[PDB]
Amino acid sequence: GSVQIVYKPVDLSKVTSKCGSLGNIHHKPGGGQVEVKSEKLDFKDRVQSKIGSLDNITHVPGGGNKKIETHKLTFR
Amino acid sequence: GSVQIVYKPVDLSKVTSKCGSLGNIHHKPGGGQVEVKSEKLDFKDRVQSKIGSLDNITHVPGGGNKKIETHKLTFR
Amino acid sequence: GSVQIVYKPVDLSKVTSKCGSLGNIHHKPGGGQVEVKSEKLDFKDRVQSKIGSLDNITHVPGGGNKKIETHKLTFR
Amino acid sequence: GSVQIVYKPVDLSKVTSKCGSLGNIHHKPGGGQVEVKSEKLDFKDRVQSKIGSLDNITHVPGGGNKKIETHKLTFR
Amino acid sequence: GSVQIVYKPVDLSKVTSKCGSLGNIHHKPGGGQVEVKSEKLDFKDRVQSKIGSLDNITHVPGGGNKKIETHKLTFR
Amino acid sequence: GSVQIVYKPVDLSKVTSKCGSLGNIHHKPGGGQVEVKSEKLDFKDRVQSKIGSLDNITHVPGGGNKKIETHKLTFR
Repeated sequence: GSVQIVYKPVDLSKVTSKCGSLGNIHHKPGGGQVEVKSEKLDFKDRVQSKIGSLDNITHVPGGGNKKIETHKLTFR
Repeated sequence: GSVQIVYKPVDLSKVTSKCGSLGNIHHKPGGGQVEVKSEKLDFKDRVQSKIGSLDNITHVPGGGNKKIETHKLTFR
Repeated sequence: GSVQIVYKPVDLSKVTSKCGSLGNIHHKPGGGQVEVKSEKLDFKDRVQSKIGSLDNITHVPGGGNKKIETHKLTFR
Repeated sequence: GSVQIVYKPVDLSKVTSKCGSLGNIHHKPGGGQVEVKSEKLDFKDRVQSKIGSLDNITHVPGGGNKKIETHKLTFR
Repeated sequence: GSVQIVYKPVDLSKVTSKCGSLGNIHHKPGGGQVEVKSEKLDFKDRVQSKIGSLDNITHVPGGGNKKIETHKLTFR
Repeated sequence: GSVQIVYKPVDLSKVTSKCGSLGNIHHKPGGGQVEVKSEKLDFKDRVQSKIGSLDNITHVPGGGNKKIETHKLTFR
């Protein structure tokens, strides 16, 4: 029972961007209000919980190009 | 029972962008109000919960080109 | 029962960005208010909890290009 | 030319109120937004101007009974 | 030319209030935003101007009964 | 030309209030934002100007009964 596997993914990929000018980007959040109320909590596995946030984010990258990959080979 | 596998994905892909000028991007959220009320919670697996957020996001990348891949080979 | 595996992923990938000028990026959050109320908590595994945050973030990288990979080979 | 004036206003007035209980009066304004734009202004007499307000008022008097009078006698 | 004036206003007035209990009066304004823009202003007499306010008022008097009067006699 | 004036205003006025209990009065303003912009100002008489306020007031008197009067007699 011969088994011969050749896993050979080739990639030649360029992810490019050209932006002449970034500027004059304002962000002025005018306040807010949040109220939460509970009694009990029982988190048991891999929970990623947020309770009552008032976040503000200004994210201005001059690039920002993402390239995600995932290779998963399994044998049994 | 001979088994011979050739996994050979080739890629030559370019993801490009050209933006002459980014500017004059305003963002002025005028407040808000949130109220939540509960009693009990029992999260058990891989939960990704948000309860009562008042988020604001300004996301101005000069690029922003995404390229996602996923290769998954399985044998039994 | 001969088993022969060749795991050989080749990559030639460039992730590039060109931004002429970054500037004049303002961020003026105007306050806020958060209130949370609970009784008990029992976190049991890999919890990543946030309760009652008032975050502000200004994230202005001149690059910001991400490239994530993940290789996972398993044999049994 | 005899002139005889008798100005004699009599008043016996009671302004009464009885409130058994005041309570549980909530007021939760959820934000807003106002924008005004002009060039010139020339106010010349007894002006009482408001331009661009975002007021909130909670006025809970336990009494609140008003009694206004005005007497004006003139001779020439 | 005899002139005889009798200005004699009599007042017996009671302004009363009875409140059994004041309580549980909440006030939670959730933010806001105001923007005004002008060039010139020329105020000349008795002006009472407000430009761009974001007021909040909680006014809870246990009494609050007002009684205003005004007497004005003039002769020529 | 005899002139005889009798200015005799009598007042017996009581302004009363009875409040059994004041309490549990909350006030939680959740932020805000104000922006004003002008060039010139020329105020000339009795001006009472406010420009760009973000006031908050909690005014809880146990009494609060006002009684204003004004007497003005003039002769020529």
